[PDB]
Amino acid sequence: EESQAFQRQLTALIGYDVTDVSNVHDDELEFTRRGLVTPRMAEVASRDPKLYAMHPWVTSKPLPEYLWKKIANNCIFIVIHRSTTSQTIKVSPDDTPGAILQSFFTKMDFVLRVCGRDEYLVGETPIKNFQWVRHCLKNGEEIHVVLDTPPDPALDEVRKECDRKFRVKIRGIDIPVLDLTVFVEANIQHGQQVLCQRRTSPKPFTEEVLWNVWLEFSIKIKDLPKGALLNLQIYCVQLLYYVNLLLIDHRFLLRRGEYVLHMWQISSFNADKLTSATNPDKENSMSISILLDNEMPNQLRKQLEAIIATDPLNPLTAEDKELLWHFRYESLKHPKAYPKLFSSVKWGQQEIVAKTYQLLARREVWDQSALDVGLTMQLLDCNFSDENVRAIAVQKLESLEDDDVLHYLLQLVQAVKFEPYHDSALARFLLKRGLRNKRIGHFLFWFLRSEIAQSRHYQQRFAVILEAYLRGCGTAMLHDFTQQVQVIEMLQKVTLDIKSLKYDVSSQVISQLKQKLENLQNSQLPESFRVPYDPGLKAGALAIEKCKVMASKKKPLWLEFKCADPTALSNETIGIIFKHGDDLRQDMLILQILRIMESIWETESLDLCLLPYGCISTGDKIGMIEIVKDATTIAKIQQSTVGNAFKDEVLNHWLKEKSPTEEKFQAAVERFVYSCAGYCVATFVLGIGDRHNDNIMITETGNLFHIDFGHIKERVPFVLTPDFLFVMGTSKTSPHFQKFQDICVKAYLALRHHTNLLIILFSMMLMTGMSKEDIEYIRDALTVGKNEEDAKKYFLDQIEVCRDKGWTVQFNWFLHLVL
Ligand SMILES: Cc1nc(Nc2cnccn2)cc(-c2c(Nc3cc[nH]n3)nc3cccnn23)n1
Repeated sequence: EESQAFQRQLTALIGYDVTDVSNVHDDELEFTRRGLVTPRMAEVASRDPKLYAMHPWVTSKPLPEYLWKKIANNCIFIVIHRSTTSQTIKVSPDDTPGAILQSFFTKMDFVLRVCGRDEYLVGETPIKNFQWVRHCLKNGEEIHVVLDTPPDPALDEVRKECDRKFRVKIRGIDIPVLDLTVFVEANIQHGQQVLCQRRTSPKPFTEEVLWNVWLEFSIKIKDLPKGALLNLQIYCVQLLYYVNLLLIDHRFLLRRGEYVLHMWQISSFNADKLTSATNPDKENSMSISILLDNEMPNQLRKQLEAIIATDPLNPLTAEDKELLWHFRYESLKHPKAYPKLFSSVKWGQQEIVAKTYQLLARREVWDQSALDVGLTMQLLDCNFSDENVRAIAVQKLESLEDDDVLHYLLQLVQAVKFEPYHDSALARFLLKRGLRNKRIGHFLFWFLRSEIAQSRHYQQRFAVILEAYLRGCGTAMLHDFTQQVQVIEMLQKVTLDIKSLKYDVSSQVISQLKQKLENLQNSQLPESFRVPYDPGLKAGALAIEKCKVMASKKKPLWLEFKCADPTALSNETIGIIFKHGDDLRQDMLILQILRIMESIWETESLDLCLLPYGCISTGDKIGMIEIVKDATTIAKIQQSTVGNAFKDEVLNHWLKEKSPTEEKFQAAVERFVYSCAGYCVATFVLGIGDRHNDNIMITETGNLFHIDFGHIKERVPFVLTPDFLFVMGTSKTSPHFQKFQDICVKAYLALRHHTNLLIILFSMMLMTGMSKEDIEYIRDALTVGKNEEDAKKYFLDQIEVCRDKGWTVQFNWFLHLVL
């Protein structure tokens, strides 16, 4: 009654009913639900109530060199507010909020909260190590803080509670609505690698096809490893339908009995092809019926080290694998060899896997090695099905601080798609970290909710994990999630309703939007809600006056909100775009990679001023986008002076008229040089550089930024046009262009220092977000095998290609958009 009503609340928060049993052939999901109770309760019990409530956002990384240059006399200023009075206090970079509050007690307990945000500066951390402080220093802003009472931890209340050979009988296949022939392929898969394959005889493709054939495999029963899949595929030759079945279940028991599995349709490698889930659509999908009733020389060391040295994508030959295995104990001494070593394992052999587990018992070097995320990511991809192998990776992730978890959270959530079982160390890890920290927990919610909303292949698994999180996140957050979900669902209806009503925005359309938003305001739209892409901000009532439908292809919503926090230092509005038509999952993955690149450059004291805008995918081809204020499209700047032909002088003239002083114009040029170089390198490595200038924007303060990363003859490495080069002062070279080339090289080489990581993140992105030939682009782009000097020239060539191409590519883009 009360418990059943709480389940409906969770179902409304999740967007999927976890109690549903219409689409299962076992109890794995229910076993996982029950299995996650312990790790949930264990973290909820162990977390510090006060620190969990205030969720301080901190880093233990050293402050970069450019930020130390912006602080003089070893002194940082903080303006402390209280009701109607505010005072400035000189604070040393090492001062703890506990010690600073004592200064505002002697010079004439409470807590320091950031003005206009749900962000607190508390706990035993020096203020230099608070993220907000670092953010303020980055943009050159004074830190405004308020002295108020700490939030009550009671608000985070949690509600109480055998030598036989393997064989499979193929009975037949049937489709309600389809003179070609058809056959069934049966594979024993372990980590993408096919252990054994058997086919059936081709029969005429009809509404029902029956075989009643025993398919005897070469691999024995005992030789079957845990996490092995029975891949069943239907070829007409082209593949049409696929479905999977774990041969050994979540209880270590061999699979037996009759199975009627509804299969998936086909639109090379894809994460969706690994799924243990069956198609929920019974009425329309193809289904299959089955029956189960059962020390080393100098030369070799040099060869071994060459194998270990190679990139993650370089494939191992039989020779390479046999060498790695034979010398596994020397291979075990190199953490970088681990992925390649565990790919040399014959997993279809009981005695070998046993030796592999005996090998993992001697993890002295691995355990003691400094954490390499790139390496750790490798062991979590589709190439590895073994629980123990994968577990040693998740162990390495344990030492990541909350700051670093946020950097890899999205990819780590997507990495769950590669897990053979619903319950896994990785899932438990994501559960643990999300429950420990409110910020990780906030983004965990949305990332998991995103896939539930649009992935039939993985919604069931992710729903079990989200229910797990929500059952321990506390009433306070549960309330915050409820206000958020209601808002986006309301505004998605408005987004789709307006799009229905040529690319010209008429009078009658703009009126209808204002009408609907006025009707929602007075109705059931909550007074305030957290911004999904920025949980620090609380948005309030809609500023309908400033709301509009933009003159675009997909006709998105331009929505603006008042800040719910009265302590806000400015009367700025929170701007959000709601859009249907772009695949914002792809945008999410690119932007997250962009934020990883910003962290990579920070290690080498660089700030290339990227603007990776906030973006949350909320469903199928729909979601929200942060509005970057005071920004315009490069094409629109060309339109205002020219019309439809391009002039180099336009961009520099635009920056001048948007500048009040020369002092701020010089800052606008320097910001452009850095930000252009930033996107030039990033887009080239990712293979998303060749772009029309409609999808490239700039702010009034000079900051260039790319948008709309969905779905990506003369070609170009990146967009460096004569109007960009005119801002630098070149038509020839300039002190700004010399600075530009100096930044590009230093940035490109800095990324190349993390080659493996970027390759894995890329590889994973294509498998979870969007062939082998598509992945191999990044190897060439990062010039794997070449030295720094040789690589420095390579990118300097790419820059010279853009100057030799000029407007040609952009001109061709312009013609392409006119049919
Ligand atoms: C990050 C960002 N900032 C924006 N800010 C501004 C600010 N002023 C005027 C116009 N746009 C707009 C957009 C944006 C985006 N962003 C994205 C990102 C992904 N898809 N679309 N799409 C459109 C379409 C029409 C107009 N704007 N717009 N994106």
